Amino acid sequence: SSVQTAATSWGTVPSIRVYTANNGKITERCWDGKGWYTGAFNEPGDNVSVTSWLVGSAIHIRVYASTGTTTTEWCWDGNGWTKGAYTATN
Ligand SMILES: OC[C@@]1(O)OC[C@@H](O)[C@@H](O)[C@@H]1O
Ligand SMILES: OC[C@@]1(O)OC[C@@H](O)[C@@H](O)[C@@H]1O
Repeated sequence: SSVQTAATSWGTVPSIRVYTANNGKITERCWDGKGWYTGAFNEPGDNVSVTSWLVGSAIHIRVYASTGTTTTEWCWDGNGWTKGAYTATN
């Protein structure tokens, strides 16, 4: 019933991203040190997890969005959210 969240952060400022699954939709709130704002991520799902890593100064984010038994990976690599190659054990 309650919304479900996932969070990641990078750097020392820091940057933070919080993903919320609410009524089948996952949205994103962002912090880079100057206030919270709404990010570009919008994808369907009831459950969400996230991980991220830096390559130098560039952030890479992977969001795992689940509905039923299907998990979709979404990828941020600097230029829009793209569907990743992740598949389950099937
Ligand atoms: O600067 C904000 C932004 O580009 O940061 C990287 C990702 O979190 C995006 O969804 C988000 O819109
Ligand atoms: O560049 C995207 C990608 O190759 O990044 C590593 C993994 O997240 C993969 O599933 C994904 O397709």
